[PDB]
Amino acid sequence: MSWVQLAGHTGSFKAAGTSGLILKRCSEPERYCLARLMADALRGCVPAFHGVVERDGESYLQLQDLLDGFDGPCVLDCKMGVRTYLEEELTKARERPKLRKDMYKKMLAVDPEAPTEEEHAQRAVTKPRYMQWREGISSSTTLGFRIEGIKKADGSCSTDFKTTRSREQVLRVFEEFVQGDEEVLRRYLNRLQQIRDTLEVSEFFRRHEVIGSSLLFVHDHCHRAGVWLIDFGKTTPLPDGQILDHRRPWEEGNREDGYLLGLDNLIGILASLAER
Repeated sequence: MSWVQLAGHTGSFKAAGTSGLILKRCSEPERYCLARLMADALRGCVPAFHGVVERDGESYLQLQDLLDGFDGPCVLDCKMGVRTYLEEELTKARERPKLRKDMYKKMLAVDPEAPTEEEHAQRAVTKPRYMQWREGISSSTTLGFRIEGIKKADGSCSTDFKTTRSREQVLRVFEEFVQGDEEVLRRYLNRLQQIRDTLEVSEFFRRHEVIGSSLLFVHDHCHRAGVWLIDFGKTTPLPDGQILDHRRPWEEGNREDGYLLGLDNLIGILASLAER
């Protein structure tokens, strides 16, 4: 499993010809973001982006293989933000819902009372409604991030974090993730602190709604730890000059992603975790 594969993406991910690279199905928001990020304070905080290549009539982001320097990577994909869908997707869901049966059924199996009577009748919900529900049953709403997935060095993968919500549950996931590796945790924390600092000055970050992106925590048994922001497929610029502080609550209209609330909390949780 490659890190794009681990961010739970396409089935398009592929090795490039060049060692230490990784092809991700190109998406325009992401290419744009990565390009900006390469010229941003956050350049170091995101996989190197080497541009786009064509293979098989499809465009791929040539990304640093974030896993490449790691020897048996443990990977945790942490979706950042109190909100995990664009406001534009919420708007589109109201205007023109694409009803998702699969997502309904996922809600219905998890919390049969969660779908409204109408959703029950449709056997389908909109993705944003699914995502909002996902945010509320996970830590996204309250903490501004959530664990999506873990790949362990043992090859195992889990995405079973959907109802990981409380600060402790999250802490526990991270605790299990880092497997007592204090160095990794410290590195993670240092990295996050640094990422936060970078975020807080990043021109890109202040100008973009960063939704659906993840912090990809990678470490290995050699205690290499990295964190990178990845998955900028839903990171989109704010209207000219408009900025987000990325902390204040999302209130439809303000495009606030709570990214930094998430990162604040994540840091807090990791910091709490480091002190256990």
